[PDB]
Amino acid sequence: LKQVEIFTDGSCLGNPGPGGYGAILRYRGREKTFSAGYTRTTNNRMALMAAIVALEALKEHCEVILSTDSQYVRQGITQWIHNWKARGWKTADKKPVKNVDLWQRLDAALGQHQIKWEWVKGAGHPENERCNELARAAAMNPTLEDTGYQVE
Repeated sequence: LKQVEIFTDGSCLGNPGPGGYGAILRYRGREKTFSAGYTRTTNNRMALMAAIVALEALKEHCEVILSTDSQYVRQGITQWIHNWKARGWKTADKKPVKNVDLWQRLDAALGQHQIKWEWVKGAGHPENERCNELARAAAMNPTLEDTGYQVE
């Protein structure tokens, strides 16, 4: 029943390089912000983190409208994540899946709520733009290591 709105964005100075994520959780006008910067990561991983952090902050089952502009997240959600799960998370050749640590973590957070995904594109909402600013700000002041990132 509880309805919330989530906005997310990932940002990276390189590929790989210093990056950050920015997310906003809005409930009844009220707002909650999330951001963190990593010394060496990818925009894809940051895009996943933004959604993961905002979703895991929820303390009850909620109806969520999650807005993101990541094409990487879109494909996983609407296409890959399904096949992966039903195959112990394997690729075309029974191999491990890239960023499984985040995809599994995100997959879990999704099963916790009824998510309605809005795949935008700066639908450039002011919120997504603000998340980008939070992400970029974090990328410019990294404080953590992205241990889950497999170089290259």
